[PDB]
Amino acid sequence: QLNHFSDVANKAANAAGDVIRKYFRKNNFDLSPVTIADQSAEEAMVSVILDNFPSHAVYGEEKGWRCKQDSADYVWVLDPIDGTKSFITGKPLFGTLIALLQNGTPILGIIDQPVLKERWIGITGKRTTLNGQEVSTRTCADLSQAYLYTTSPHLFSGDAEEAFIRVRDKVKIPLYGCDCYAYALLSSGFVDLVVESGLKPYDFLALIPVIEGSGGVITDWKGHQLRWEASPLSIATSFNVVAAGDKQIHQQALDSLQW
Amino acid sequence: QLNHFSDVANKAANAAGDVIRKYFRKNNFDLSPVTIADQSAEEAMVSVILDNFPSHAVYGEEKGWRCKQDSADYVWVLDPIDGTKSFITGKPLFGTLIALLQNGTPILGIIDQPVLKERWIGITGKRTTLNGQEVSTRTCADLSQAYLYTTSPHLFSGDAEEAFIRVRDKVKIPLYGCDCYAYALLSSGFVDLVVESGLKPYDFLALIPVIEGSGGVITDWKGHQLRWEASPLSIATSFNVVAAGDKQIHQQALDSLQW
Ligand SMILES: N[C@H](CO)Cc1c[nH]c[nH+]1
Ligand SMILES: N[C@H](CO)Cc1c[nH]c[nH+]1
Ligand SMILES: [Cl-]
Ligand SMILES: [Cl-]
Repeated sequence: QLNHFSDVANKAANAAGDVIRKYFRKNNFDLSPVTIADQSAEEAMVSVILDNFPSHAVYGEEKGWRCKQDSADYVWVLDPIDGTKSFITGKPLFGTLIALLQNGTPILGIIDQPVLKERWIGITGKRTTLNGQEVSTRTCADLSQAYLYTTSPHLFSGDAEEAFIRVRDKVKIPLYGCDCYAYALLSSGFVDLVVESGLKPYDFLALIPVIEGSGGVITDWKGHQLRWEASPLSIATSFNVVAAGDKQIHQQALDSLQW
Repeated sequence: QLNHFSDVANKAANAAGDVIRKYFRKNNFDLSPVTIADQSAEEAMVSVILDNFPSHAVYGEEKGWRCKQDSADYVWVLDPIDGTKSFITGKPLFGTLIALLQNGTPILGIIDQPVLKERWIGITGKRTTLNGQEVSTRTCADLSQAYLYTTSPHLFSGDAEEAFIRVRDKVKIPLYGCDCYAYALLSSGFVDLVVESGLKPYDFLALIPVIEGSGGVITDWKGHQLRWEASPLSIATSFNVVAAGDKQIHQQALDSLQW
């Protein structure tokens, strides 16, 4: 069953990537391609998921929870295009995110960059892979040595901005720009810390098996389990995320955030 | 002669890309690959340039001006890896920059992304191309509608920070992260404005023919010609750059910068 879930997840990603490639870089003139692409890619992923698993649920931004039954043990939580600003501006560092949750816990995550043809797959029980090769996070001696990413300086509001700044000022260097891709880099051992505020569950659940299966750590800003039980009544509110390659760095970050 | 300059520039870029690909993503463990790569790639570019053009000069960050004669009409100004933070962190949006200057004016520029296999070529007299296909900037109705990039919020010091903020607050959205790649996106019509402070000449001269040959505008923050006459005594100081797809946007930006 678990290899069947992986095979179907890969089929979904293959379909989404062809759709997305059709619309990327079409907008260089003075519904938009990104909206069509998101919708069409989601439909292509859902269609193959539900053909293979009619008892499963799906969850996406626009349509919410959908299931032919009142309830489901298995829920696919999808974002065809995480990083729509990158997509719209022609930058190939957006990703397609696919998570499969069993009783609310992610058991499979994919980060797919269809232009670069890079696919990270996290599966509970397995080491994370990139294009079929195992990857690992790296150690990092101290927060002062850590390479930090976040999408944008402007995506922190209120007290979260002050907390971010506390961590930001302590790392080796803060870098910006690319949504889920930074977490993929962390999982491959090229980034030490990612700290973001205001992620919806379809933009973080796929990250969890990827990072954890690479040896990293990902929690909310209090260090609690990042969790969202997709259900008919779950609310897609936004969460604060901190991911690290090294658990000691993670703790240092938590101590600076003071959330 | 001009097609010979283009052929040799492409040979140089082909050599640099193979060198860089050898060292990219080797640093996922707990002289570095980026330093070796930069040095080796520069040497590979210089070696083919000077074999083809022994009367020419070359200019690079580490070695400065080099020429077998006291003077040269033609000077190649190179940066093997613009975006070393991206390179070090495994992000494939650094670029190799090659500029050829005749009497101090760029006549050829290349932006090469060797992982993505994307090459923008600007040649005076020709429309800019990406992988051999002509590209163009796009129009933009007003600064309020403009997509803006800059590498980092932290790369503005002093009065330049205040000037940046004046423009930043007026655009549709400010985005971050990727060095020369944003200028390539502008030249292809996917970005409207790029505003940066503190670029060395080896990181902007190649941009000029690329952007101008796409229909865009690139100047210093006073709207003056961005120029650096590479010579035995030229100082590689840093410059402020503003590039736009549309000349009306460019003017609006200048008016906000108030430099
Ligand atoms: N990838 C996320 C959704 O586009 C970016 C983000 C960061 N913080 C809040 N939102
Ligand atoms: N690509 C440039 C050199 O890495 C980035 C930069 C922006 N402003 C100052 N420096
Ligand atoms: Cl089923
Ligand atoms: Cl010669």
